[PDB]
Amino acid sequence: MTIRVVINGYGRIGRNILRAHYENGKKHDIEIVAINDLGDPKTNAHLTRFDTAHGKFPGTVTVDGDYMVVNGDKIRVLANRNPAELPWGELGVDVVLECTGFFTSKEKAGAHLKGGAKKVIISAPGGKDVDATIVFGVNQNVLKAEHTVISNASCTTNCLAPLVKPLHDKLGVETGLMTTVHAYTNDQVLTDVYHEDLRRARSATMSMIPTKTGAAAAVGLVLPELNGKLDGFAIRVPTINVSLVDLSFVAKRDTTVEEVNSILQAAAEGELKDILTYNTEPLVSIDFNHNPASSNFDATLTKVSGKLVKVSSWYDNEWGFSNRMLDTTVALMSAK
Amino acid sequence: MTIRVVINGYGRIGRNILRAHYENGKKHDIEIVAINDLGDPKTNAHLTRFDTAHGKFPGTVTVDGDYMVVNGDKIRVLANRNPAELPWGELGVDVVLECTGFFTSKEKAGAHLKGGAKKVIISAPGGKDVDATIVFGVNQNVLKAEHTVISNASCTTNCLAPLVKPLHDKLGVETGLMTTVHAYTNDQVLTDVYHEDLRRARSATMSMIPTKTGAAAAVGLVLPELNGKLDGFAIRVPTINVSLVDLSFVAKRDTTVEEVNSILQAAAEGELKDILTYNTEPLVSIDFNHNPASSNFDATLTKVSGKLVKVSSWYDNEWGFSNRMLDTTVALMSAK
Amino acid sequence: MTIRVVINGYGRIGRNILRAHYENGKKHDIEIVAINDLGDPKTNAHLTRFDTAHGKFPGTVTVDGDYMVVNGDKIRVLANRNPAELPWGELGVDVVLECTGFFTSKEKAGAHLKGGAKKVIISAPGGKDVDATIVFGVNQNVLKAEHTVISNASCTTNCLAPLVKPLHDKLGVETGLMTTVHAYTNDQVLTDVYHEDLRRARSATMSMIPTKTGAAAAVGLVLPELNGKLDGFAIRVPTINVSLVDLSFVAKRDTTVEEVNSILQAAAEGELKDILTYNTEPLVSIDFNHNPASSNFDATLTKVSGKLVKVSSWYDNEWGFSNRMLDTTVALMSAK
Amino acid sequence: MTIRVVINGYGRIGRNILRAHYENGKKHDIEIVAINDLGDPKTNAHLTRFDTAHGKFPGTVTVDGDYMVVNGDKIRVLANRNPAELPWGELGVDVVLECTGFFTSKEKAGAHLKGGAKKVIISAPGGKDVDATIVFGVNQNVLKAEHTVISNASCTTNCLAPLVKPLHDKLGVETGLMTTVHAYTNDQVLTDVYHEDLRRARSATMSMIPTKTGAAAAVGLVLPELNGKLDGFAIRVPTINVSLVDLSFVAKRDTTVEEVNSILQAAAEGELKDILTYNTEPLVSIDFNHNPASSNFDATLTKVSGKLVKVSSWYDNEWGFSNRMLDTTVALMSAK
Ligand SMILES: NC(=O)c1ccc[n+]([C@@H]2O[C@H](COP(=O)([O-])OP(=O)(O)OC[C@H]3O[C@@H](n4cnc5c(N)ncnc54)[C@H](O)[C@@H]3O)[C@@H](O)[C@H]2O)c1
Ligand SMILES: NC(=O)c1ccc[n+]([C@@H]2O[C@H](COP(=O)([O-])OP(=O)(O)OC[C@H]3O[C@@H](n4cnc5c(N)ncnc54)[C@H](O)[C@@H]3O)[C@@H](O)[C@H]2O)c1
Ligand SMILES: NC(=O)c1ccc[n+]([C@@H]2O[C@H](COP(=O)([O-])OP(=O)(O)OC[C@H]3O[C@@H](n4cnc5c(N)ncnc54)[C@H](O)[C@@H]3O)[C@@H](O)[C@H]2O)c1
Ligand SMILES: NC(=O)c1ccc[n+]([C@@H]2O[C@H](COP(=O)([O-])OP(=O)(O)OC[C@H]3O[C@@H](n4cnc5c(N)ncnc54)[C@H](O)[C@@H]3O)[C@@H](O)[C@H]2O)c1
Ligand SMILES: [Mg+2]
Ligand SMILES: [Mg+2]
Ligand SMILES: [Mg+2]
Repeated sequence: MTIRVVINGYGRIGRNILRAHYENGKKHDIEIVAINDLGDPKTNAHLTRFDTAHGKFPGTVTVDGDYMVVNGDKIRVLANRNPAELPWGELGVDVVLECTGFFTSKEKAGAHLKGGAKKVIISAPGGKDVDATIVFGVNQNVLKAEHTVISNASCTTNCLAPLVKPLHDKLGVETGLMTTVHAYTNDQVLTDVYHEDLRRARSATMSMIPTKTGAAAAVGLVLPELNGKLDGFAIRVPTINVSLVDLSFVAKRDTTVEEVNSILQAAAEGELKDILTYNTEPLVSIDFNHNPASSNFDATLTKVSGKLVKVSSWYDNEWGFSNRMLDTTVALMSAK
Repeated sequence: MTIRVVINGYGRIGRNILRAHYENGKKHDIEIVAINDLGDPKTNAHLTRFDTAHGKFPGTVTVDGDYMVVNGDKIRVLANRNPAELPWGELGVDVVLECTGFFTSKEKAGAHLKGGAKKVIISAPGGKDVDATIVFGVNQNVLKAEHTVISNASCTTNCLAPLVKPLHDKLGVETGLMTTVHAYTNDQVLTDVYHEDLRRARSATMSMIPTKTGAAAAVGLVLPELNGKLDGFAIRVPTINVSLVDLSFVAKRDTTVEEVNSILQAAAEGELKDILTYNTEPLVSIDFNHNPASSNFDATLTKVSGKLVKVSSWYDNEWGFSNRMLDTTVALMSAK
Repeated sequence: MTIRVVINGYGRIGRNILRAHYENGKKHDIEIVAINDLGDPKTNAHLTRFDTAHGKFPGTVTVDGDYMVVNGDKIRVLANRNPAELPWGELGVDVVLECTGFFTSKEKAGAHLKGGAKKVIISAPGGKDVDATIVFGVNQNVLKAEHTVISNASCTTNCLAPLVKPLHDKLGVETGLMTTVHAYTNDQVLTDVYHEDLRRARSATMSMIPTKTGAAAAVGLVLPELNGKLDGFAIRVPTINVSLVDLSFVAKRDTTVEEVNSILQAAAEGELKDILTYNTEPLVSIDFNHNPASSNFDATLTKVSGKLVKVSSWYDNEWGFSNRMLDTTVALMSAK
Repeated sequence: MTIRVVINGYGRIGRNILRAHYENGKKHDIEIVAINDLGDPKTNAHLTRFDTAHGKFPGTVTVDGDYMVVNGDKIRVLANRNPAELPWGELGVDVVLECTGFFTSKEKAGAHLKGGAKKVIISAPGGKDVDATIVFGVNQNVLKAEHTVISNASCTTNCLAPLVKPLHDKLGVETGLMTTVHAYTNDQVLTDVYHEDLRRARSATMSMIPTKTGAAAAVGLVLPELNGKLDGFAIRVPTINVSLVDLSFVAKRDTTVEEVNSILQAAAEGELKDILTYNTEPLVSIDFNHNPASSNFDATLTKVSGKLVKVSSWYDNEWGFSNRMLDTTVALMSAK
């Protein structure tokens, strides 16, 4: 039975989820029945057709009344800031993909359930009250049919976890510290102006901006063996998309650059295929734009000094995450 | 008699109004008694001390309870989104500088008057209901004591009007069309996302973005003789500050590059001194950052072909406009 | 009769000429037999495969000894700064596409002829000695079989000329002044450093930079009727690709916005089809990236005030020009 | 006896050396007697007066014939690409500050000595044949009167060495790996074009670009205790100036975040004062623009997990290094 999905927050993640669904041929047994944002149908259709970071949408998009028509599929357009008022029950919604950035707790995201939706996937780290936190390819097996509000973790955690898992299995990680150099996002500002975070109040276009992230510690939620073993922070830089994870960790035994790279190569070819990739070419961040993988390990950058290991992975923070959202949706509805 | 002033919206314009006041030694007989924004005093103080576009504030800023202290002057900090609830009558406010971007009509901005303020200057084009629209140096003479809500026009209009006035008097403008190449502002977005304007919905950092502006037609409000003679549009480009007006017009008689430049040079040395400047050096936009003039005519760019004339003027859209706000405040309170 | 072509200077224009040739299915009866630059085959192949502005090359590129193999075609790679030493005669070169920026006169470009090449097309405005200057779609009819060194004009002139030609025929242009807001190019600098042009010595990333261009006057070379009637300058802004022509002109008779737009729509559908395009959608510069047209007229921006008319056209300064180089190559070898 | 200095290569470093000398009141007993570049005196004077990254020069610059006059000091302007032809003997030059980026070995930089100069300081890592490599504040004691060609190391090594030295002394470093997120430099490119380094061949403005750096290994040259213990690489990001060192190392014993910060605070107040600074404010990269320190340690970013420690230091890669060049100049001439 096809899963009926709606996207609440038709932004970078929300739109790129819809785009990923259509660009991959609707591989997932999913039908997008509705989207909700602040704009009218003309605005949502226009932003779907033309994108700066990802170019023009391959398919056709037209407007017909209250509907945005994508490759012949009529998708109802809503503009209501309050989730509890959205007509999810009447549309028979199975899963709400919550991508506004404003309802990341189970209490807040549960407003969709009052509206009549069966389940909700938060497109960000959730509050402590969420039923599960999922990095697809790593721990989707923990999902249960009773789960109703889950988190798909962060783009950073979806890159770090598939990177660290094979290294912990074969070498073991005693402890690790991570820095992610990350593209700016729409929570930042063009020129200095009010923000809750004093550093994010500074022009994203002009500076390297340190900001806190829980992505490294959050790997403990998806891989419990690494709980308490990873910490880190982010440096936001003036790029529109694509980010880099830079993980330094102390391994349990001595290792080499060649062994470390071999471990990740085997993982990319086997268990973690299409989630983790292995790259040996002299590439830059833009070359991974529109790459759907969660973690693009760059073997060219690996450094080893005794037990200290530095591994680096590129990730399209919009495209990889958005494709994983569709994967997690199918897993949640299939979970027993 | 010192004018008691408050800033509603302590953003790019609001903060640089306060900065300009203190950097020039409080030359204007003005005391900034309070500011209002969304943040706490610590946030407003930090953004005052450090700015990307304009560097570090020369003076001292400290926090004391609900007050921000700038060079020993205690300034009350407020955070209330509703202007009618602000305690302007209790603070004895003479003039409210409205810089939020949300109350640009006389009806909406009049909420300050109910709160107890005597007068309001909107830092943007006002609605048709405003008492006056002022480009200081051009038409402040129209101000009256009965005026309570006025507009200081736009940054673009404050640049275009002093440029076009001297040319009209000596050569005459049959008609004119204008393009302003303009730095991005906080109304724009970092990566494509909802906006009321479909072009402003596109990444400011990556594209030249056409947007409508009323600055050219608005020159008719300040100079009725030019009403109906100027039109134009804007192109937003990826710069953090400083913009350029590019005016092409048909003069009433044939002229030359040398005559055009001489007319504006004379205006800069006399009637329009310090509002309009005359530049002959081979400079770029960043060289006009922190220039307080409304219109920096660049003589090196002048082109003339018979009756057609192209003149260009640089303007710091934040710094020049913010200084003009202080000028218009004194003029408004002196009006008889 | 397949034309044997070589690219001297495998830079932005040189590489995108080859990309354009393979992406359109080698529609032109052209075979690129060799390229010349400063690097080894590994470097030229890598830059062919991955590009920031235009993304991944759709085809396959490999290296085999001194050859770069593109979709099965073996292309000799040379690294010699002196054209007279290049092996054009042994390769049977019909046309050298001169894209280094260093041999822009007939005397300098003639070094290729000494090397054994029959003809040379300079990818930029030529010196006074060049045999012809060509904007394809406008004046390729002037080419003659005895011509040996020609110029393909500038990107700007290839945008302006197809725009102004239909307007002169239907309305007449008395005179006009133009401003082109233009992406930075590799002759500019990242942070202030020596340059012959003192304004181009300033950071391209941080400022709007006025620079002289002969593109407007050069329209007289391709449309002699307009000789002496057009002048202008450029403003380089921080975008990596895609530029805008903004032409203000006095028409010979009064007109309207609707009539101006109709004239250009008819031309785009007829005589100038695929060279000039007609756009009515609310787009920004990035949306014309990888558009092969020479001039993408934006009807949404048209302004008319009496006789003064402002028309604006977008152009991909790399992609449109590079596609026109292929057209002009065929036209040159077909000339009788 | 005042040290007579000349600058060979009046670029980012060369010009900022002169600006640092004059802005700090010519504290050093140094007189800049001449500069050498590719341009004429008017071009060099203009670039001295106006800078994008560092704003306008506080002093006065005029041109008089072949001389540039800075705050009343006559400085000879030369334009000769071969050091052996420069008239250093006739000018009585004590020290040549070699800042072109083209003569970084002792053999190449020795051409200045044949030109008649007594000594040469390379403004970059030197070849292995250089007499010494100096991080001022760390190992200037090794300088000798017989030294004639030395290296002032790299901006990165001058930031890393003062950061790591106090931590090694009090805690001990078993091993360490470094990442420096670094502003782009004029060696990189605006849009993809030939470069010896295939990643630096990619647009600096659009991507995060991994590049090799010897800064980590080079700390072994200035502190033999650390030879072989540090390795790393750099990531160039789209910022015009200011960089960040991110050092992860395994300490010999367990420690805490507070202890690490205390060691560096004591070092900043004592042995390494004015070389190393201690910051506790929530700042971003631009806030350290024009900071003369070699290493601006940011205590807010420190992370510690047992023996694994991650410390971060900001450095203005132009301004800090340029000021250190003046320090090293005096130390070299004072050496016995
Ligand atoms: N962009 C990334 O790199 C990235 C990666 C992983 C996760 N995320 C997470 O995804 C979420 C969305 O981030 P984004 O970058 O897509 O943000 P965005 O600002 O691009 O998009 C948010 C969208 O939601 C709309 N919106 C806001 N409030 C709304 C409301 N009350 N009701 C309906 N629509 C509303 C906005 O108009 C906008 O279209 C956040 O939780 C973010 O942390 C982002
Ligand atoms: N920036 C320019 O170049 C420029 C030039 C001329 C005029 N203006 C005009 O000035 C106004 C301000 O623009 P800006 O560039 O400073 O924008 P901004 O976003 O930098 O500043 C807006 C400020 O108002 C605050 N704010 C928002 N809603 C508020 C509310 N209800 N109550 C109190 N504070 C509130 C925000 O937190 C922010 O500090 C706009 O009307 C704009 O068009 C701007
Ligand atoms: N980029 C544009 O927008 C554009 C548009 C139209 C025309 N043009 C013209 O095309 C020409 C090249 O511009 P570009 O943007 O491609 O510049 P570029 O700097 O990207 O490319 C120049 C290439 O030539 C190589 N080169 C330099 N000297 C050489 C020599 N002696 N022998 C062989 N190769 C050499 C360089 O390594 C580089 O690959 C110029 O005349 C320019 O004005 C550029
Ligand atoms: N800019 C930095 O952040 C930085 C920091 C530390 C070290 N460095 C090093 O300093 C050196 C200079 O780098 P930069 O960033 O100032 O480079 P740059 O490209 O800004 O400046 C180089 C200057 O040298 C001139 N020049 C070139 N060839 C010349 C010649 N033959 N004779 C005279 N002048 C010549 C150029 O015109 C230009 O003015 C390099 O070795 C670089 O690695 C740079
Ligand atoms: Mg009240
Ligand atoms: Mg030969
Ligand atoms: Mg000599």
